Amino acid sequence: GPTKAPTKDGTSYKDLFLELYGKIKDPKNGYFSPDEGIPYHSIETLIVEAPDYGHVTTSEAFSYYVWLEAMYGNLTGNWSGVETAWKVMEDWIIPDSTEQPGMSSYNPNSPATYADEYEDPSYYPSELKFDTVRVGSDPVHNDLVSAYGPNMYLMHWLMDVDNWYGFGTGTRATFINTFQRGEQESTWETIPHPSIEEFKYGGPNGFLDLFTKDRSYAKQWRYTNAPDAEGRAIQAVYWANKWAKEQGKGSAVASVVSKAAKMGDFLRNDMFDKYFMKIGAQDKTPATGYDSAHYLMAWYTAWGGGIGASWAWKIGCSHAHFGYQNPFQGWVSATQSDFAPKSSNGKRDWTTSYKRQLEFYQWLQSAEGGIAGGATNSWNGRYEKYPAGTSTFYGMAYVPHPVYADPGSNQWFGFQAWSMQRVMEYYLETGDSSVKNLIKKWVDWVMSEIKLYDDGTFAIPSDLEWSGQPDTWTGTYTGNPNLHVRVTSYGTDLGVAGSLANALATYAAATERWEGKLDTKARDMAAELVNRAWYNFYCSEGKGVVTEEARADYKRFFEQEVYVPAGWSGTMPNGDKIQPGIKFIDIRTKYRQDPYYDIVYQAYLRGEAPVLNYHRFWHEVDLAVAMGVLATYFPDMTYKVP
Ligand SMILES: OC[C@H]1O[C@@H](O[C@H]2[C@H](O)[C@@H](O)[C@H](O[C@H]3[C@H](O)[C@@H](O)[C@H](O[C@H]4[C@H](O)[C@@H](O)[C@H](O[C@H]5[C@H](O)[C@@H](O)[C@H](O[C@H]6[C@H](O)[C@@H](O)[C@H](O)O[C@@H]6CO)O[C@@H]5CO)O[C@@H]4CO)O[C@@H]3CO)O[C@@H]2CO)[C@H](O)[C@@H](O)[C@@H]1O
Repeated sequence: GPTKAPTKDGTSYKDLFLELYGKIKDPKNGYFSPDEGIPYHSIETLIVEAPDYGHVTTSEAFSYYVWLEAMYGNLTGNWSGVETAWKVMEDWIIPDSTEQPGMSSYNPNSPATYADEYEDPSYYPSELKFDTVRVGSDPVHNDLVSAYGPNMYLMHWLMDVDNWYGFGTGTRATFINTFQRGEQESTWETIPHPSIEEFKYGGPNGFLDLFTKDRSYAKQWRYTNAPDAEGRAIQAVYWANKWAKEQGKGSAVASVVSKAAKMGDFLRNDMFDKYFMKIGAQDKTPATGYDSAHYLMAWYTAWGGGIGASWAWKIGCSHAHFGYQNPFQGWVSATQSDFAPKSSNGKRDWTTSYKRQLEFYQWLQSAEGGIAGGATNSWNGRYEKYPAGTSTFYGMAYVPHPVYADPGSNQWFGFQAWSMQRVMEYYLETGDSSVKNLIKKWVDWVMSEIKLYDDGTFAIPSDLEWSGQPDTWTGTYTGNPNLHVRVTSYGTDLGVAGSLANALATYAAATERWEGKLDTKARDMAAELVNRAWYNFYCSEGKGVVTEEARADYKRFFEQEVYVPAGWSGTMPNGDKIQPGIKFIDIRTKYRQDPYYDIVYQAYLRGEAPVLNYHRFWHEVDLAVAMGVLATYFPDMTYKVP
């Protein structure tokens, strides 16, 4: 576990970042795959939260990988890493032409076939309804195609890097997916499956009839993006471009800038209702134009087609979470010459989008200052009428916990830092005035909740509890006196601490550039967080920083039942039997050979939470980048033991 950093007082944040960078990139540490250089979720394999295995990769991890190299370039002058990062990304996690066969057959007038979402995984599979549901049109596909070709240039969210699930050939990296079955399907209640479905495993129809009930079943591929990964990546490329041109080295990143621009154009797919229904309809009214556009970054876009015969479909998402917005990236593609969309309409849509997102944050801001969850255009996932007294935002209903309820998707304080960091960069770069009150109220709140201790430790909010509703959006912030957030627990999360330090340093930099004076308190708090995360969680084996966490939730390894429909039967690539009655561990039987299996299992027997040490990729990067931000805007600042 953790031991104190030996670091000398007066070490520059530049030098600290260079130390952490070195450790993240050292092949002996094992942050990246040995064969292809893909960044794993974490060094440890036994870990369950969003991904359910440590040696998956996620598009998230890649976005952080790009961010890290951007900062490296800034501090160092060597830009090759940014190119390498983006190469690995397109070689592996972006589906190429050969992996989206006959996407060319996609029809904008009939994007997809409607299906309900339900409040429990037991209700699934969900029935596809070519019957009685007319679906809206896709107003974006044509001008995307016209600029780019038939294919989708987005990152699929999840990939099994060393094929630990077995769905793939030999040891190759394989697209996989998990979440399918509505709001009550946590990480613990899923059935992992390949994205390219060849019936090679599972039941007779592979895994399909587990999730979506069709009249007939055929071999198909499907993908899902998590747009916050794309936002982060393009955001990183903006900085890579800016910093590189300052050095007279813009040519080293021009191709990546171009790819990032394209990527940004495609994120437009994330702006529409799941089935292109009218925003605010409270009904399954198909939409014709941009009437289906909420103009926010929804939870996903997903698309697929047949492997055999050629056909295709695409969905947006009706659900929107504040934690997924990126008004900064929005603003980059809307206004910045080098990131101008090739499409004829992208610049205009993005211009609408970023402003629209900036209003979202404002609408969601509780009376205390933290940002509430979000909003939906399809109540209970089936476009029902909104309950009486439901406050709205351009027609969408307020939801405290968009998409997931176990745990509620806005319980995690991490989103506050992640999401408002972007708003800070936006204020840094525009001096936009309309956003000043949002930012200050949020900073005030966060400053009131950070705990510093005289022994040099720290604590930050971990879990949030929400009550009430925002007032209905009128174009203007009311103060939401009846929307409340309460911090219910605190911890020592290293990525979240890095992320929040970034936000405070960036904000501080922004007050210097645009306001009467530098916000000295925000700047100093950024430095405290970084000092304390590094001093207190240093890894003496040289792997960077390292967490120590009681994972009570790990009892679900052995206690959680995974719904399988009665009568359904099938097998994982290693024989593990998929049938009604199974627990998490039953379909992930290889876990028993994990170095940390004994430890978590013995803690199960004795009825106690096991204690884990984790080096997550993104924890290390969020901390490193925070250091790099201090190095960039406050180059005289200098580490000291806290
Ligand atoms: O016409 C010719 C042939 O057509 C066939 O019929 C087609 C039909 O035309 C077409 O409409 C249909 O497409 C549907 C698919 O069947 C179905 O798979 C798809 O389901 C979606 C589902 O609606 C959606 O909610 C779900 O989203 C998941 C997502 O996959 C998952 O990745 C995501 O996880 C996120 C985590 O929550 C988050 O924490 C993490 O950070 O990021 C992740 C997001 O990146 O969670 C979401 C939900 O929360 O995805 C699935 C797809 O994966 O819906 C389509 C339309 O309804 O396909 C049919 C074929 O199957 C006929 O079969 C044939 O006869 C004809 O010849």
